[PDB]
Amino acid sequence: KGCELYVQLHGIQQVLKDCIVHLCISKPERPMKFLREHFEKLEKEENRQILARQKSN
Amino acid sequence: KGCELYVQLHGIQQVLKDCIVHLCISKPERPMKFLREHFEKLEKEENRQILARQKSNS
Repeated sequence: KGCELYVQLHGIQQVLKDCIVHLCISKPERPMKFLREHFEKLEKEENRQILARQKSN
Repeated sequence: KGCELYVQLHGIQQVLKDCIVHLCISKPERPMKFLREHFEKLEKEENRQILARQKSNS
């Protein structure tokens, strides 16, 4: 785990706990499509914070 | 607390464990885009295995 640092830098630790919880609620018939859509929302957020930092100078 | 079973039944632990490995190897700058793309490939498999069953179910 020379990747130890990347993981805390990106939250990651936390990100994957909230999937298990998201899945435990909905318990979908199709966890793989579910997680694609879940992470398609979190990719939308990821980008907002990106375009946002492309305004600070 | 019966997501213990849900997780068991869908082998969710093994799946999550592989995500964190794929990130730790590739260490992307954008890990959400990465993971959406990741589960996009895993979904396709899942839909290949679903439509395999509707064929042979009858």
